[PDB]
Formats: sequence, structure tokens, C-alpha cells
Amino acid sequence: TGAWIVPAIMACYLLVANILLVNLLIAVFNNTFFEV
Amino acid sequence: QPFRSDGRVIYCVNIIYWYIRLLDIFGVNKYLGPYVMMIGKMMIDMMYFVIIMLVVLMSFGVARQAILFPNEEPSWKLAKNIFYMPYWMIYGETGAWIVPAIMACYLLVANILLVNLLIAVFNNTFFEV
Amino acid sequence: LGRKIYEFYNAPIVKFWFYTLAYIGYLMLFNYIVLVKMERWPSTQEWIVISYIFTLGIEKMREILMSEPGKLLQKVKVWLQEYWNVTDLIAILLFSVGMILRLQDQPFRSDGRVIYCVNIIYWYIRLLDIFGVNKYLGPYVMMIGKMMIDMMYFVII
Ligand SMILES: CC(C)CCC[C@@H](C)[C@H]1CC[C@H]2[C@@H]3CC=C4C[C@@H](OC(=O)CCC(=O)O)CC[C@]4(C)[C@H]3CC[C@]12C
Ligand SMILES: CC(C)CCC[C@@H](C)[C@H]1CC[C@H]2[C@@H]3CC=C4C[C@@H](OC(=O)CCC(=O)O)CC[C@]4(C)[C@H]3CC[C@]12C
Ligand SMILES: CC(C)CCC[C@@H](C)[C@H]1CC[C@H]2[C@@H]3CC=C4C[C@@H](OC(=O)CCC(=O)O)CC[C@]4(C)[C@H]3CC[C@]12C
Ligand SMILES: Cc1cc(NC(=O)[C@H](c2ccccc2)N2CCCc3ccccc32)no1
Repeated sequence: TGAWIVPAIMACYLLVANILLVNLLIAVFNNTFFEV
Repeated sequence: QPFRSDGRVIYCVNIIYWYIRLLDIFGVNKYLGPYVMMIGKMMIDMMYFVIIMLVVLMSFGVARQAILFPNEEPSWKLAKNIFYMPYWMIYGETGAWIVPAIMACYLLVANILLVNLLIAVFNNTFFEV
Repeated sequence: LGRKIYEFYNAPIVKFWFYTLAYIGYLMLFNYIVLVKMERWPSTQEWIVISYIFTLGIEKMREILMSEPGKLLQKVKVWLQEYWNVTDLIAILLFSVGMILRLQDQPFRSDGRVIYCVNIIYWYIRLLDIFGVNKYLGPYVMMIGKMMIDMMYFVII
């Protein structure tokens, strides 16, 4: 009936877990290259 | 036989070079030539990266092989384990907490440091050529 | 000929290459004593690693004694201002604790083996300080140094 709160959790997990934070990390480690 | 299998293996390792040899021709293409020279610079860059990658990675691998499987007899299969098992350790898993610190540092320094260092290195080498 | 030998072996580059060949041998013997069996009494390959750690401890004591300031606490603080000296001392007391636990019977031998297995990690990481001098590896070592602080601030988020 209302078993749809869980796929929203997996959907936000896929949205913010790798696809945000990992690309933030290559961006951070790319900016620190030329400064040193 | 069994020298026919050795000749087949030598043919099978020669076809690799006879495919790699096409990069010298590709070196003349206005769009492939920069990529061939980029492979040429990235070979030296990855060669210098490989020492730090080994120092980071096979030390843990030795740590995993000395924490787990504590009864491995002296044989040459130990070296094959310590540079084959951590190569495929993606799917692998009172005071029994020293091991999760090892996995935690492994996840911290193995991919999430060295791989991003590698896209950073290969991104800096783009505009210079 | 003796003057030539003494002039060769007192050179700093010769000392550096001799010292890193002795490390490479130390890493080899430490890998051997963490992969092969370990009994009530240590083998030759483990007594060599024990003697390695004890002679470095004596060398670090000579670094404590033979330095520039005259006060003992002042020269101790000056030597401990460098982070690598701190982690080297931490590894020396860690190895002596692991050896003392290993010299006892079971289950303390497993604890000594675990302490050896966590000390080999630092004794591989210590090579980054040497790599810091390579014209091509030194930038990468400093990049690891900045990326440690960057990943530490990233880890909270
Ligand atoms: C840090 C990087 C650059 C190199 C790491 C090298 C190690 C992975 C090697 C170097 C010394 C090797 C050991 C040297 C000697 C032996 C004995 C060998 O057994 C025999 O030769 C049987 C006969 C006998 O000696 O009794 C089995 C492999 C083993 C443990 C080797 C396992 C792999 C080791 C630890
Ligand atoms: C900077 C330098 C000191 C690095 C080079 C290290 C070598 C000088 C060491 C490392 C491994 C050592 C060996 C490790 C084990 C043995 C076996 C040991 O013999 C036994 O234990 C029983 C007899 C046997 O079966 O050999 C005799 C010494 C020997 C050859 C050692 C001789 C000295 C070696 C070659
Ligand atoms: C000059 C720099 C690059 C250092 C070179 C170090 C090597 C000369 C050492 C380091 C590890 C040593 C090995 C470590 C352990 C063993 C096992 C040892 O065999 C045993 O302990 C089993 C019993 C037996 O002796 O038969 C024989 C010597 C050997 C191969 C050693 C031979 C000498 C090695 C290769
Ligand atoms: C045990 C053990 C450790 C070790 N090596 C060092 O920890 C280090 C070193 C590391 C790599 C290459 C060369 C030397 N080293 C040895 C002597 C004391 C000392 C002083 C200042 C800086 C380095 C250094 N050898 O056996």
C-alpha cells in the first residue's frame, strides 16, 4: 500500500553518496595540484 | 609438443606488440597524435606513480596476509597471493578490532587517495602537451 | 687506498645509498618474519630485525645526546619537534612492546604478531620521507601531505 519510502532512501543514497561526494573529491584533489 | 605451446605463447605475446605498433602511425593523425604523445608522457608518470602505489598497496596486502591465514608455509605462492588477492579484494571482506582498522585504512588510502591522485596527475599533463 | 676507502664511505651520498640498501634488507627480513612461522624462540631472521630496531633505538639516543642545545629537556623537545622523529619513537616503543609480548607464551604471541603486523605498515610508510627527495616523487609526497588534511576535512561531511 505505502511501501515506497524505502526506494526514496536508495534513490537519495545513489544521488548523494557516490555521484556527489566522489566527484567533489576529484574536484578537491584537482584544485590542490597546481598550488603545490 | 610441448614446444608448440611455447611457440603459440610467443605468437600470442607478439600480437600484442604488433597491435601496439599502430600507435606510431596514429602519431601522425592531427587528433590521434596528441593522444599518442599523451600515452608517452603518461607512461613515465605512471612509472613514477607505481612505486608509491606499491609502497601503499602491497604493505597492506602483506598486512592482510599476515593477519589472516597465519599458517601459510614458505612457498612462492605467498608472493602470488600478496600481489593477486588485493588486486581482487573488492568483493572480499575481546580485542578483535585491529583488523577493521586495517580495512578502514585500506579503503582510505587505496582508491580514495591514489586513484584521485592519478586523475589529478593525468589532468595536469594535458595542457602541457 | 685506505684514504680513498675512508673518503668514499664518509660521503653523504654513499651513506644514503648504504642506509637505503639496509632498509630494503630490513623490509625483506620483516616480510619474511611476518609471513613464515613463529615459535617460542625467534629465528635468525627475527633476531636480525630485533637487532635492527635496537640499534636504531641506540642511534636515536645518540641523536638525543649529540645535538645543538645543552639542556636535556630542551634537546628532547627540539628532537621531538619533527613529526617523523615522533613516529619513529612511537614505532620503537611499539616494537619493544610487541617483542616483550611475543616472548611470552600464547595467547600473547598472537598479540606480538599483530603488533609486528601493524608496525610493518609504518615501516613501509616511512619510505615516503626518503621519496620526498626524488625530483618526481617529492611533489607526490607533499601532495599526499596536503591531501591528508583535505581528506580529513572531507571525512566529516
Ligand atoms: C618490497 C618489494 C619491493 C619486494 C618484496 C619482496 C618479498 C615479497 C619477497 C622477498 C624475500 C622473499 C622470500 C625469500 C625466501 C623464501 C623462501 C622460499 O622457500 C624456499 O626457497 C624453500 C627452500 C628453503 O629455503 O628451505 C619461499 C619463499 C620465500 C619465503 C620468499 C617469499 C617472498 C619474499 C618475502
Ligand atoms: C644490509 C645487509 C646486512 C642486508 C643483507 C642481509 C643478509 C646479510 C642476511 C639476510 C638473510 C640472512 C640469512 C637468513 C638465514 C640464514 C640461515 C642460517 O642457517 C640456519 O638457520 C641453519 C642452517 C641452514 O639450513 O642454512 C645461516 C644464516 C643465513 C644464511 C642468513 C645469512 C645472512 C643473510 C643472508
Ligand atoms: C643488498 C640489498 C638489496 C639486500 C639484499 C637482501 C638479500 C640478500 C636477503 C634478504 C632476504 C633473504 C632471504 C630470506 C630468507 C631465506 C630463507 C632461508 O631458508 C630457511 O630459513 C629455511 C632453512 C634453510 O636454511 O634451509 C635461506 C635464505 C633466504 C632465502 C634469504 C637469502 C638472502 C635474502 C634474499
Ligand atoms: C630499524 C630501521 C629503520 C631503518 N631506517 C630508517 O628508519 C631511516 C632510513 C630510511 C630509509 C633510508 C635510509 C634511512 N634511517 C636509518 C638510520 C637512522 C636515521 C636517521 C635519520 C633519518 C633516517 C634514518 N633502518 O633500520
